[PDB]
Amino acid sequence: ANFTCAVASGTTCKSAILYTSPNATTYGNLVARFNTTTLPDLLGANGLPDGTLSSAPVAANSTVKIPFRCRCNGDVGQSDRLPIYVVQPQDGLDAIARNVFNAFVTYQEIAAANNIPDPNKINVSQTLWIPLPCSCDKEEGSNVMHLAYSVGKGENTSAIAAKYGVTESTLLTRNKIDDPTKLQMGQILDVPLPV
Ligand SMILES: *[C@@H]1O[C@H](CO)[C@@H](O)[C@H](O)[C@H]1NC(C)=O
Ligand SMILES: *[C@@H]1O[C@H](CO)[C@@H](O)[C@H](O)[C@H]1NC(C)=O
Repeated sequence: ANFTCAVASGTTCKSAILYTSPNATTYGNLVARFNTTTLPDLLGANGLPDGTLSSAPVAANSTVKIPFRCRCNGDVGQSDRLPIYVVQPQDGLDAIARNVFNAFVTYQEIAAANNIPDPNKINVSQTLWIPLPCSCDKEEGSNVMHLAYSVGKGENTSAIAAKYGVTESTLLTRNKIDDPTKLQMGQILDVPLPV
């Protein structure tokens, strides 16, 4: 389930997803859709200056680091009752999960988290808590920021680990990957940033 977290229940820390924006949008809109962080923190997480306007563009298909508060429940780490998603006229949990949130969650996880779904029957304008995966676990005794990462096509665990200043075996043990060569596009990795 989601990302694992083994520290005391109620533990709060800072995590992130590397978000792939389905459409052209702006930092201001992301701040709004997510509501998990303030604008200046979003800008800093993506290495942009103080004077940057909220209208700063994010191109379709490009990535944005989105920070949020993680809460651990004893088993798992989830974004802490945020972000909130309002169901649309022709939305389905699976389409929301996959087409809005990069499949960082499954429709089952969206189901369990909002208690009301036991099957997928939902109403428009209803608010859903989206439990983005996270953790506050340390990495071999050190403090890390956990980043949810969706594997790109043609990527390997070596280059992914290196890009995040992490050891490949760390990436592999943390994500219980027996065989690196089996890495799939769109597989969600828990990357423990040394930071
Ligand atoms: C960019 O995103 C649009 C959807 O908004 C999609 O139709 C197109 O395939 C994407 N292009 C690339 C280069 O991924
Ligand atoms: C991993 O990906 C990078 C970048 O495309 C490539 O240069 C590197 O050689 C790859 N390693 C393997 C094992 O494929």
